[PDB]
Amino acid sequence: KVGLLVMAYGTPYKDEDIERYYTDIRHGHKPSEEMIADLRGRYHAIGGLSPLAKITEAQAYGLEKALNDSQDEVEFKAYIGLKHIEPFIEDAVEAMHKDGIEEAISIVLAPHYSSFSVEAYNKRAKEAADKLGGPRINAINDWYKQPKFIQMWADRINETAKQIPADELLDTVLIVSAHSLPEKIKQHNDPYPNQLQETADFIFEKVVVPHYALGWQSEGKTGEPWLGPDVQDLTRELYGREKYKHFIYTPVGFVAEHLEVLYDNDYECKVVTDEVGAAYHRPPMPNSDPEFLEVLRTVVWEKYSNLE
Ligand SMILES: CC1=C(CCC(=O)O)c2cc3nc(cc4[nH]c(cc5[nH]c(cc1n2)c(C)c5CCC(=O)O)c(CCC(=O)O)c4C)C(CCC(=O)O)=C3C
Ligand SMILES: [Ca+2]
Repeated sequence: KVGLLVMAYGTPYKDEDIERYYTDIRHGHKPSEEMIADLRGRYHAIGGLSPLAKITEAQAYGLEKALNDSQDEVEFKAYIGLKHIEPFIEDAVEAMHKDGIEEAISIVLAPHYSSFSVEAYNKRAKEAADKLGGPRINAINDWYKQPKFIQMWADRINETAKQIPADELLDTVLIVSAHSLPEKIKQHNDPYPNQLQETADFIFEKVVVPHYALGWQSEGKTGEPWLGPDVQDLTRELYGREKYKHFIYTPVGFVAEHLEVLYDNDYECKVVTDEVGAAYHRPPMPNSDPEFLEVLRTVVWEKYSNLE
């Protein structure tokens, strides 16, 4: 078999897990009671917990099945490795090794590369495999250039746009976003900001929406500048300059409904559109839609074919 190491951020399974999860995010430094209360309040606002654990499972095992149903050159076996709760990246590599997996392909459920995200997933996976003696991990770094990925988002955007009155489409803007990172990554030409711009450009040329902008969301609690503009601020700025009637938010750096979409878009961006008198749109996330499982199947199968 070939191991398929499918990686993602992780989410609390239970309300009681929030403290240890947030501590892991903060590199072992326990957050304060006020920080914990803020995060717990956001989870409460979206219904109590996030759907990300179930979606991530459906993505990983749906990918495994799409691959195995489409060819008989190899058998893939999926192992889920999460960044900040069990099963951790290291636990997934240990499981492959214990099962006798000799070779693996890895994919992060985030289509863009950065030094804070995919690089860190890959370093941890490689370091765990090195200590164990295997498996050899063949990492996919990014996959936003996949045409089926771009077309999936364009199709969702066009479906939403077709329900906007034709006389208001000229007053509609597409806001393309991803998770913000510290601005300092630009100092060393990290590819992440340019990958998001390329993604926005590729999508724009396949949709009927005539206006678009790139923003960022979910910047952390630090004392340094992060990539912007923030999507809330950008919404205000664009309404100020152009008086758009419809804002369509596609946080294409993410692949699932989770806290950073359900709260940071569907609550925080809608607060702004409500304040200025515009309509809020946020198309369905890829989740485990068959189209999205086909994107991932294409990516992994191309990777496997290029290794051989
Ligand atoms: C680049 C990136 C992605 C995208 C790529 C990938 O998918 O890996 C991502 C995804 C996610 N981030 C998530 C959650 C959180 N991220 C946080 C904090 C942070 N994220 C960061 C980066 C990223 N994060 C960074 C540099 C910090 C600051 C750390 C610090 O402060 O030193 C915090 C702490 C509180 C806060 O900052 O709001 C939380 C709760 C969830 C799960 C949501 C759920 O449970 O549904 C998901 C999918
Ligand atoms: Ca925030």
